[PDB]
Amino acid sequence: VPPYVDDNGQVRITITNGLVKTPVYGVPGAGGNSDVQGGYIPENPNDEVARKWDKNNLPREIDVSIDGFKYRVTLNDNGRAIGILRTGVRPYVGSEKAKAGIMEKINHKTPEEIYEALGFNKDESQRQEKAKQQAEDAWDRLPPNVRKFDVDVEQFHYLVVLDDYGNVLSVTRTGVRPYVGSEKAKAGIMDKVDHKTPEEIYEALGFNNEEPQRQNQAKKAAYDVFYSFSMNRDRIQSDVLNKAAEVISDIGNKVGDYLGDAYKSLAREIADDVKNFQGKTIRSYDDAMASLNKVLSNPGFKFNRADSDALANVWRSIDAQDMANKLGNISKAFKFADVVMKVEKVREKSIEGYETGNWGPLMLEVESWVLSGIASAVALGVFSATLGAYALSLGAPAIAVGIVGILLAAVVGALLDDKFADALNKEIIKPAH
Ligand code: NA
Repeated sequence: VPPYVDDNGQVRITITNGLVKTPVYGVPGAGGNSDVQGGYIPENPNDEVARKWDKNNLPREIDVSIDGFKYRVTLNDNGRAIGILRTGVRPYVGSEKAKAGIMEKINHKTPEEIYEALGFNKDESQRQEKAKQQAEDAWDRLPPNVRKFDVDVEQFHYLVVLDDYGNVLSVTRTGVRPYVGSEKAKAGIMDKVDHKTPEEIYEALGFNNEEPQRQNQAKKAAYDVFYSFSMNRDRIQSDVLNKAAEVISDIGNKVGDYLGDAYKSLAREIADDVKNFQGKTIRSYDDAMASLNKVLSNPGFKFNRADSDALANVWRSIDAQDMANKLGNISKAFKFADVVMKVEKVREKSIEGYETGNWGPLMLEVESWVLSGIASAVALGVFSATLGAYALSLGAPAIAVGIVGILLAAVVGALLDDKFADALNKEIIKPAH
């Protein structure tokens, strides 16, 4: 038609002129009649083709067929089988037809009694169990539920796999582009005269020169299609952005008590912006550093060497595994499950920060999450929540609490918006004069 999702349960994407197309969003259209590459991602979430895939418009009743028996299976809101209806029987084979004829016309048995008497119900439980499982798989193959993307970039293909929060689990090249012009002869010669493998031929013709860039494009395109489903944006909102916002809020109460309602106010601007983070991407390392340096270069913001390396001590005593399991309590998103590795690095780079005053390594580490394919929202979510967990365990400086309060607002706000650095300098730092 093309089909929305392929046989293999993958969603197709093609990038032409930097623009993304997918059968999920065609458009037959008008005619037309229909583009094989698919339709563009809709700009408006209440366009027909957008709304079509909203959670509330996905089928709850799935028709499946098992050994000739036809079932309609009802699924709940999470696509789990909570109901079944037997909608049709298997065809005779006997001689059952001649027998059924006698049962019907002579003995006046209703049709369903004919089936009982013929053993059609012997394996009824087993069939229903299969039917439900098959319906549950159909639900997982529905576009907003798809996590496997086949992406065509300049005619190379990449399988991109994502988790339920849009993080990239893998990207793998599955096809290369056809040979063009004099590449055909070159290739035929490399194969038959030189005995090169196809992989070595692709290398020699330059096919790998832009492999990193094309893979980034495919990661992005797959994410953008994944992000285009409201079902998916909403899960990220509940499980990631809302949670991170709540954590930033708690800190605002903790630190606000030792630092005034100017910080309470600021903490609430940050939390609000985290909550409304939407389709934004975290600011660059270079930009984030410049905003952080604006705070760190304030003369009114110096903490004692004793204060700093005691704050480092607290980090040193923190068990990374323990902290990660506590993050695990927030939502499914906080158990990749990496996730200890991200905590352990936040631990060791904060130590570096407190000991040396160099916060670069800490900010670089968050950049590297996103370069790895971790979604901006999740990076921000894990960074916030890890820093938060430290801030709430303190215990027991207790004006060094104000120091971490400034620092957290500084590193977190640096990822969101330069106005937070300004806010820190303008209204909470209080220097001379
Ligand atoms: Na292709």
